[PDB]
Amino acid sequence: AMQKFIIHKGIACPLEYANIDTDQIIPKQFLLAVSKQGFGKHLFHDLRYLDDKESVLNMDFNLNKKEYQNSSILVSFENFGSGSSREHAPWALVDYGIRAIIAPSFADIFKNNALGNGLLTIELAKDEVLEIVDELKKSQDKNIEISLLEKRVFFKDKIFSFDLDDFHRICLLEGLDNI
Repeated sequence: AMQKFIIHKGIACPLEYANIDTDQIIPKQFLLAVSKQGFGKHLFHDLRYLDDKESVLNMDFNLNKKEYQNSSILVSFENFGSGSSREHAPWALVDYGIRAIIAPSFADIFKNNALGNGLLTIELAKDEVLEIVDELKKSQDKNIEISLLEKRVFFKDKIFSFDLDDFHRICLLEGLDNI
């Protein structure tokens, strides 16, 4: 299920963990083959909730903080999406409202699934990721802007460039369901 991505500006949230795996993204108890409600409530479950009924927030998890309300971009460390195929991992992220993830690298399988689901995966050099995180945390304004046309990320006055296979890119630009 694809959604168009051309230009997006929104609240970015840094998650300073490496190797965020498919179970951290969405645990196995929620991997319903068919649901009506989406999976966003289960995103980052084990990091996000202190209880077992998804009702008590872990306030040490950045996505729970007021400064990160309405996050639509994530900034994480390497090997994001580690694990075997889990189509639900991109689904939980998109259903929560995440449109793009910036990291130094992505697990190959998750990357392709995410791109298939209109979730833009932006690979930056680790130095550039480290710099983003530092500034994002420090800043009152959490907005990052991303142009998939220019293949650039705009944060404050700094500009980063990124790559993406032309086929994946044109699918995201035209919202074509063909991955």
